[PDB]
Amino acid sequence: MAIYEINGKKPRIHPSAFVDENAVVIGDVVLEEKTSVWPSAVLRGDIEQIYVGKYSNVQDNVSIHTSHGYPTEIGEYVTIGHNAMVHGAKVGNYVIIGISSVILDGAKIGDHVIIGAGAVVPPNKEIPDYSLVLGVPGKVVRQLTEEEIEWTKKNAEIYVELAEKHIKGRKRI
Amino acid sequence: MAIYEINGKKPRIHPSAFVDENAVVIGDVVLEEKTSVWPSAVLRGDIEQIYVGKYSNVQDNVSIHTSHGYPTEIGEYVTIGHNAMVHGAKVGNYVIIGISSVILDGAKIGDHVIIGAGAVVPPNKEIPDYSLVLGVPGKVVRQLTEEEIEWTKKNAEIYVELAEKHIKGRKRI
Amino acid sequence: MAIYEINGKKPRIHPSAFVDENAVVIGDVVLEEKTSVWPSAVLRGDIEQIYVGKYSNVQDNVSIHTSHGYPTEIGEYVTIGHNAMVHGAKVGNYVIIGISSVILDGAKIGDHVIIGAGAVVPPNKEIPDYSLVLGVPGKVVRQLTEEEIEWTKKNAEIYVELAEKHIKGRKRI
Ligand SMILES: [Ca+2]
Ligand SMILES: [Zn+2]
Ligand SMILES: [Zn+2]
Ligand SMILES: [Zn+2]
Repeated sequence: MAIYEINGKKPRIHPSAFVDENAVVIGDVVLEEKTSVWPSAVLRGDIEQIYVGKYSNVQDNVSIHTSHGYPTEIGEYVTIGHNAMVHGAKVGNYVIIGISSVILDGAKIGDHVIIGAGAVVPPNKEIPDYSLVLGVPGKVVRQLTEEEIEWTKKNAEIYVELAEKHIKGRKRI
Repeated sequence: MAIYEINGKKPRIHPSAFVDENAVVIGDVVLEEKTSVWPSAVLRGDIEQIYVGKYSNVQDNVSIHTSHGYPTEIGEYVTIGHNAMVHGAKVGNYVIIGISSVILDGAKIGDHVIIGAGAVVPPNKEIPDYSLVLGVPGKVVRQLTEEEIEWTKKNAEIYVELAEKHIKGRKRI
Repeated sequence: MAIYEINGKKPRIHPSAFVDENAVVIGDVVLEEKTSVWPSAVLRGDIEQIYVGKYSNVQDNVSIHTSHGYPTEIGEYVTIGHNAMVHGAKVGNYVIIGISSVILDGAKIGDHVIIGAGAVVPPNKEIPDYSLVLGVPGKVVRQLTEEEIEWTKKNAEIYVELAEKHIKGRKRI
């Protein structure tokens, strides 16, 4: 992909990870196995680290950043929806970050959680496992259903396949 | 522009269409006559197709995508505002997709419609012709005025001219 | 960076300004001293001018544009948050444009002002100095505190340092 290293920090990207050449990864950024960074996404690891767990995907026009003392940590089987923005937050496993939504500094998102599209999780907000978050400021509206809890993973699995699909069949023309 | 083809699918772009080299078009994507894809926009046609009708424009940092069974179809004289995101939705003719707004899967937008900036049209939401949509979840608040109905087209026409302006006078330095 | 000139108009960029090669600057755009345009940001100066004052930063996946008669003017010590969008608005000094927020045409933002993340300042909206704006449509909710008024500047100063950090230690790999 389009990768840079800043000063001492250099990105650590597992070989099976997919990173679109139109995406931008800078500095201290960790990308685990079968992860994916899509077209025009930006992972700027120029102060605290940006860690992305396995089977996790960062969609298009998404931006990920941090603040002094607030690094961004993403768990496994996590989806970061198109045009979303995560700034110095901690996200657990099996989580869907809605499209064009915003997760702010100090935020702690639990596992098996869905954040609604366009939602804004306030700074230092703690979201319990199995929660559906909506609104601005975003808030827990109810617990996930079995079908949504199943989706919290399938969506990530779908992207693992997509990533592989681009690694092998993508071709510039 | 920055165009890729994935597996069997290759983008079909009318000669008069404008596609910024900083934009990204992937796979099964159709771009009709005098259409325009602007800087940093992303049209990822890696599962269902992304179809864009005539005199339609996809502005900067915009992302367009789909889901299995939910392809994205854009009509004519349609504006997709800066930083907006359209995912597997059907949009009619003469429509203004507001800036940083979101249109979700299964959504059916009628003709001569304006979607407010930052608005979020829920999944499978059907928006009647001549409607002004606002909020999150977005909802019809009132019918378009004659002046807005005139704007639903002029805005697209303005971009057709802009596109031509870049095709002829744009120059990298 | 990735800079283009359109027709007669060519970007005027102070030597100390930082412009990521993944960012896009087009046409009539002015970037003052120690300013910064970050990864994937877009400053399209293809109708009215886009002016950016000193110590100001335009973060990732941000889009800045204008409309006929409505040029975009950004003051000094101004932060334009990740994924935000400014369209033909006038912004004063010491202002924080929240993440994924939207500032529309005709808007007049005063000095020492903070716009909440995901907020949408309506067209022609005038925001008084020292205000905290929230919601959609965005509105003044209360006046800034001394700590926030101090932050209105520190945040910009932090980026001036960051910019310098990339200019000297950034390296593609
Ligand atoms: Ca972008
Ligand atoms: Zn930041
Ligand atoms: Zn998607
Ligand atoms: Zn525009």
